[PDB]
Amino acid sequence: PHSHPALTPEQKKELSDIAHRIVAPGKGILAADESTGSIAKRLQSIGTENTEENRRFYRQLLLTADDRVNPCIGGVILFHETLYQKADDGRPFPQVIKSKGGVVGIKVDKGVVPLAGTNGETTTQGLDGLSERCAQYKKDGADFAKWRCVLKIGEHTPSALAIMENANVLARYASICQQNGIVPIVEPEILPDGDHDLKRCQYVTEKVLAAVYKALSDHHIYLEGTLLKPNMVTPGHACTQKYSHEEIAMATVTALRRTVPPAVTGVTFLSGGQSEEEASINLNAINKCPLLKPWALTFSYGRALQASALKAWGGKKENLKAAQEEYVKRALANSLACQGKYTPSNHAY
Amino acid sequence: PHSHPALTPEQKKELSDIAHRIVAPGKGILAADESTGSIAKRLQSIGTENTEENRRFYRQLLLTADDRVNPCIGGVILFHETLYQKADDGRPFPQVIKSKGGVVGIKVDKGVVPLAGTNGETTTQGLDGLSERCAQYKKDGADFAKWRCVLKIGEHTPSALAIMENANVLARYASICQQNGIVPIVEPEILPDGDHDLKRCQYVTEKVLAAVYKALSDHHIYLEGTLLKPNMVTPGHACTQKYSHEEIAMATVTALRRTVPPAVTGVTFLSGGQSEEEASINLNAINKCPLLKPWALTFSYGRALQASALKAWGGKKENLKAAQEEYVKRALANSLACQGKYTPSNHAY
Amino acid sequence: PHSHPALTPEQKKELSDIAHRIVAPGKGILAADESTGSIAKRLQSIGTENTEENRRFYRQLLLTADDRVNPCIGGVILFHETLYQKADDGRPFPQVIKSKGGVVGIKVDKGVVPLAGTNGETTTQGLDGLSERCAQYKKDGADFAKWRCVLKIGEHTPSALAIMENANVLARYASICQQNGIVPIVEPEILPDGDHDLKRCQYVTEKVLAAVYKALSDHHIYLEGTLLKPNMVTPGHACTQKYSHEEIAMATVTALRRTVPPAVTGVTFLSGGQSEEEASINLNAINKCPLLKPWALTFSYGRALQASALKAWGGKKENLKAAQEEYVKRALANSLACQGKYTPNHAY
Amino acid sequence: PHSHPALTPEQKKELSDIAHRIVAPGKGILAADESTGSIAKRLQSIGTENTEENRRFYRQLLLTADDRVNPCIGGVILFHETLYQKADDGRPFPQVIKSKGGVVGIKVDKGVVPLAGTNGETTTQGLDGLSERCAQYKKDGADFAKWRCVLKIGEHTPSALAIMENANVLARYASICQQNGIVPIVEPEILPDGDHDLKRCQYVTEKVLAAVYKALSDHHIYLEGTLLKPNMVTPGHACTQKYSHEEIAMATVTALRRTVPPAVTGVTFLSGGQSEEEASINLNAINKCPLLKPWALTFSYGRALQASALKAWGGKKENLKAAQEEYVKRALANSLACQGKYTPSGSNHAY
Ligand SMILES: O=P(O)(O)Oc1ccc2cc(C(P(=O)(O)O)P(=O)(O)O)ccc2c1
Ligand SMILES: O=P(O)(O)Oc1ccc2cc(C(P(=O)(O)O)P(=O)(O)O)ccc2c1
Ligand SMILES: O=P(O)(O)Oc1ccc2cc(C(P(=O)(O)O)P(=O)(O)O)ccc2c1
Ligand SMILES: O=P(O)(O)Oc1ccc2cc(C(P(=O)(O)O)P(=O)(O)O)ccc2c1
Repeated sequence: PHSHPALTPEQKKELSDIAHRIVAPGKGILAADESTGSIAKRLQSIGTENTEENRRFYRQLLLTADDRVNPCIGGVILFHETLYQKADDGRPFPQVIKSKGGVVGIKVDKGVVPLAGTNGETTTQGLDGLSERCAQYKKDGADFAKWRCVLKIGEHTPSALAIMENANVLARYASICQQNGIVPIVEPEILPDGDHDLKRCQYVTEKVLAAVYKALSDHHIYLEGTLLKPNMVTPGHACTQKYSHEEIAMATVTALRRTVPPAVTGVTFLSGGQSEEEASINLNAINKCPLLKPWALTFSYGRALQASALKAWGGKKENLKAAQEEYVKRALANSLACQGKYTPSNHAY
Repeated sequence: PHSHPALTPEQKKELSDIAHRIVAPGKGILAADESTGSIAKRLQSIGTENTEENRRFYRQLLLTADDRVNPCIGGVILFHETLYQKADDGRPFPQVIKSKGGVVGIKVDKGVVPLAGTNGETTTQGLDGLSERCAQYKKDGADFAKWRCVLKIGEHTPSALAIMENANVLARYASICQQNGIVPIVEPEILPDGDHDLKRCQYVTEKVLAAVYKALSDHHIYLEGTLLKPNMVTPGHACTQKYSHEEIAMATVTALRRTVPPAVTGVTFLSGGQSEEEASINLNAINKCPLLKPWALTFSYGRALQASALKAWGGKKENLKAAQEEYVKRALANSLACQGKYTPSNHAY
Repeated sequence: PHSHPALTPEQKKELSDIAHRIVAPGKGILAADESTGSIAKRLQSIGTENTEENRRFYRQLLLTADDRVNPCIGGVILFHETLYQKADDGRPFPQVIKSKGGVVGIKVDKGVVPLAGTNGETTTQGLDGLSERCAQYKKDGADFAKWRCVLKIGEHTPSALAIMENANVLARYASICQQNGIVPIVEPEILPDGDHDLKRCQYVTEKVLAAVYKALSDHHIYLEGTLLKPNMVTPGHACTQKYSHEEIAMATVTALRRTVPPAVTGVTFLSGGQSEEEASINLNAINKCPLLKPWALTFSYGRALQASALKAWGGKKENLKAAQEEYVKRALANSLACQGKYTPNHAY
Repeated sequence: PHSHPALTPEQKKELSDIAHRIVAPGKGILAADESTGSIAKRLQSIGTENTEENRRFYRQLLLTADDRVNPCIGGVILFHETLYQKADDGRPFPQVIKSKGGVVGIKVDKGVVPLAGTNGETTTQGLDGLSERCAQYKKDGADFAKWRCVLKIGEHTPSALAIMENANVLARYASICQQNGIVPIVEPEILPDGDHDLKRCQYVTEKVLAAVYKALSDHHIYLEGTLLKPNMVTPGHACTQKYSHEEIAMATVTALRRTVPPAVTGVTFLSGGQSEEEASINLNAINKCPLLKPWALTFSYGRALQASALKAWGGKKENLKAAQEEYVKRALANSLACQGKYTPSGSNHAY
């Protein structure tokens, strides 16, 4: 094969430097990039009207929490609307984030679409005009991006088509980001839905991540200028067999060691529906796993950072500080967890 | 693998019936889907201002040419703008086309974009929201679509990445079309640029089309409900070796026989920069090639149907009939050519 | 990609000419390449000892049937042992075959082996030293070869690995054959075992054959110098739903039309465990199917040509003529069937 | 996809334990598996007749070198013939190797064959009957195997076909070995021939290794029970641009970090035509490279361990001790090199 380099040394340095800042020791990501339809559910859960101002205020509440979160938060993923909103003091939210030591991220996918001829499987759209969007987002303060693909474990899923196509579109997204100075977070989420056990999740995760990294290679992606946002390896939500956090950690770290090249700068786990505590305990067990882990293992959490804060807020401005305190408590917990410092046989894998 | 049928028998019948109508014996396609920027080059060549009204009048001139074209024209590919324009008598252009026995087609890609890490290679964008666009276009009178991928022959091209990715995006586009009752024309154009010879073009065409049909299989595409729009197999533009039309025909038909399943309903060749006469003579020779050809071999021509008509028009309303006459003459010529009736060893392939 | 031609025009002409001779109109293939272990079961079924001489005599019985078979038999696939055996008159069996207008073929695979990490799936071995073996078989009178891959329909099979790997090894085998003047018959057999229905067999057959032809493209195989030996598309053995021969034919031809490039010179169906009559009726229906079929559709039959002959023989020399007559009858039947002359769609 | 496990936990433990023993800190591999035709060239260069006894004597000279080599040699790759030969005292050579702390390996490929339709590219044969051969070799004392694929950098090579096919056959070989308790060393050698530069070798090495590990995944290979034997990343032999050992090290380690999952137990470099000292200096620089390296980085050397010993021997029995001393000296040097402790005394964004 013949090299026509995708990136200059200067471009590589920029991307690697950004990626490393996001996942520096003790740091993880606040995933605050819920679309309006997704944040509508959460505001509904606290009897709060889904208005642009309430969304602004709620995002403000998280982003302006006090300086205790600064060493915990290496990056914040925003939804488009929020990237262009301002705090009460008039500061653009990206400036707020940066002033606290955080890197600003932007979700750029345009959601899932059905794959015809599959058993309810999807790919993800959003490539059209993405290069121009990335150039604009970079000018407007974002240095990394997020794109979510979704796979499901079932009798006939994930299919060969779903694995190949989601890996391929992730690679296209990553390529476009890197041409524009944006670090792509590659998110091939395997949902926990179903009654499958831990070893089945581990098996599917291994196959998916092998496909992801082959596609990234085929598309000439610079891995040092990327992050990976995978599911932890867990039993299915409905699995009747029970597992310890140490078993979840061993399956997760084993799957990653078998598939993720050491050049990848970091792994920022999604927590899906895990409780706030569950997500911290699992991340902590992952970091205590006694296998060699050549990448940062940290968090990219939404509900696992926000659930208690949202409830404490309750849509009432006078609950601001109480709500922020709940978020700080989870930021501190997960900052400890991504160092193996949180307290509330590998051949079998 | 497990079947979760992409299409019902009723959906398949609709797509197969449309595809067969377009390429019925003696019929081919007027490719009139030049974007505003693309048609600008045309109108500039005749000192005509690139306004919507001038574009409307020119498209009208072609679409309302007299009834002699009806048995020649099985389909017309339109650009979005034109699908929603009307002739002077108030008739929507899709109604004009249908009243003359033509199927209405719509170009749906959003142009090429660069593949990072390649020697100037591209893929094509346009999948975002494509399902909704197809449903709307179907409602508004279109029954087939076009999507153009572009590959180039050079020292290191087409690369494995470019072949793989362009084949994959063609398959996604085809899948989405078929879910919405739209027959996709799959266009993997290999440009004739360069100094390569006929056998190099044949080799690359064979490899590209094998990749295209494997991707269509992987994505569960119903081939009977598709058409193929390939390059003919020709020497490169800068090649100094001379070849006969019979050699071009043999290389073209051999390449297609080696790659295109008989289930594909028809092949509608692009002619690129070929002269009007060259494109007709080549197509005629292709149809006279003594090898077995289990698909229709016809035309999807732009300049090869329009060049003399555009010149005779000159932007002047009073040249209407003179311009229409030149177009009619080429429609008649190519209708004969796609039957092997136009007049102005295989182991070596 | 860059062309470094696998084959010269002269090499291509040789392979295309051989391939076309084998499947010329009215002609099919006698598949007589059973391993000794497979033919043992057969000789036992007629109380005949599985000796070298009894195998020789049985193969002689088929190969020296009278000249009525000549327009029926375009090729005969032999097992190694038989390629080097002689008829009673001293003629090598390849000379016997050629003297009757047949092309001689040689089975070259060395059987299936298990794919670790699968649910009982296999690939096929036999590439080692294959080039030198082909060169020798060519000198010894063979002009085509056969290699059998085996796939199974089940809840999780055929797996992506099994499809990928069997397609790849077929392509390697085909490539080596073509370098040595041998036409490869590519046999990706999907077993009929199981209770799946006709559309499931059609779906799997379509996916397998697409993978096969992509692998053949990747390995620079000259399709005009090949033949395909697939399963017909049928319900599984244990399927309770019943289908007509016209439905089997439509599914089979549709699957082939969706995957087999017109450049492939011919399709020579295996019949497996189908009765002699069933195999003829199905092949006839395939050829009467009213879709366009740009390749020869004929037979590569073993038991469907041999079953009644084996019975009439019974291991007894005095039944030679009676046994040969049964074989001739099936050769004639299948010669008619591969022309659509034998008498005893959007839903696809 | 559905798991029908290729290996039990016990089988995995056996393979992982073997793999780790071979590449334990300070240890590398003596690659002594030259076929009869290949060793003929070596013996002629010292005017010695290529007889079975001379081959036995030469292999004995290496395998019975004194105990200084024991902490240096974690594994020895043998050719079939040698696996069944005995030392002068009657001990089978596998017992000799084991008694000195080494794991016994067996080369199981049957050589390269040409890929039709390529510019002189090859794949490698040897799968036929390989399972039975592996079971027999395991019984007869071998615990790991070697299989060599060869790729070339040129105008149109390595081609997509060559990359795909060599990766696939390596995966088949690895699968069969692991079913029989044999650790497969996966060797996708990219030859150094040609005038390409360092960044071109790095690029091709990255693409080849990504294909290798995708194939191993597709074939359900247990990476912890494997080793990798790649080329170092170097300029081509005819390249006119000069590079430092630190640049070679950086390019090599970067390429591996970008493709080799951390689960792989170790990387045992081939040295090709590098001189004895060059192969040690480069391996040492690789181990001093200031990037994170989550696998052992050690040697699987033939000529780089044998060249001076072969010369000092000269086919003369009376030169035995002198010849063994030269081998010991290279074993000691490379044991230091694979720890980054070798001395002659005894920007990464640019990649
Ligand atoms: O609304 P969409 O446009 O589809 O975008 C999404 C989709 C899923 C998300 C999940 C999270 C968290 P969760 O709160 O734990 O679910 P996770 O850590 O990434 O899983 C956060 C933000 C998300 C945004
Ligand atoms: O402007 P774009 O949006 O990119 O869309 C295009 C691009 C190329 C085209 C080529 C043709 C003819 P040609 O006039 O002979 O070149 P062909 O037969 O398809 O080659 C016709 C219409 C085209 C429209
Ligand atoms: O013993 P092996 O070495 O594995 O080789 C084989 C395997 C299957 C065979 C099947 C047939 C006939 P069948 O008698 O109808 O089954 P088919 O027409 O090819 O199916 C003929 C010869 C065969 C030889
Ligand atoms: O003769 P074959 O059957 O083909 O088997 C081979 C081929 C190449 C070899 C190279 C080496 C050394 P080298 O002596 O340095 O070349 P490397 O370190 O593995 O390169 C050692 C043993 C070899 C054996």
